[PDB]
Amino acid sequence: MNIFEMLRIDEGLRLKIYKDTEGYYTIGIGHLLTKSPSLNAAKSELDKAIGRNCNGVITKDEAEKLFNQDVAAAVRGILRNAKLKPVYDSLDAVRECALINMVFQMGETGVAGFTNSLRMLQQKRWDEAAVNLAKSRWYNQTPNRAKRVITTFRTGTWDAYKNL
Ligand SMILES: [Cl-]
Ligand SMILES: [Cl-]
Ligand SMILES: [Cl-]
Ligand SMILES: [Cl-]
Ligand SMILES: [Rb+]
Ligand SMILES: [Rb+]
Ligand SMILES: [Rb+]
Ligand SMILES: [Rb+]
Ligand SMILES: [Rb+]
Repeated sequence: MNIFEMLRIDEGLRLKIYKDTEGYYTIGIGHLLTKSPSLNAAKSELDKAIGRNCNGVITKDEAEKLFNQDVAAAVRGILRNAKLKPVYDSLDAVRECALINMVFQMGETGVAGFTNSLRMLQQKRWDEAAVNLAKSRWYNQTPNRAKRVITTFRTGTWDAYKNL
């Protein structure tokens, strides 16, 4: 297990534009295209992302290319974010994956807003952090995925992903 396998479990793989769990047009492995309700807007974003006129459909290789970009950019962005960088650097490599997963799903600003949970994580108060993380719109709207991520933070193991 690694961050790519983890996010592939949590996000799936779809080669045609679809709506994510917030109703937003997405493709590939959790690649958000736009929050606009316009499918045409989403299609334009897609073509720009891939560099060819797609009308909504990509290949697996293209999906993986966007996914690698998105993971790389999530890590890079964490390391440029004054709230998230110290927490990331304080965490072991398994727990870092949980933080990357959250940023992938909700964006850096969103994660950086979890001030109390971030503190508990940097203090290595794992059970306290896990309790606090669940008191969130995040957890309520995607509870099973949040449970997996939270277990990863609580334990520093892949137990919530091993056989998925
Ligand atoms: Cl992009
Ligand atoms: Cl604790
Ligand atoms: Cl709490
Ligand atoms: Cl879920
Ligand atoms: Rb998804
Ligand atoms: Rb629509
Ligand atoms: Rb580290
Ligand atoms: Rb994403
Ligand atoms: Rb905050």
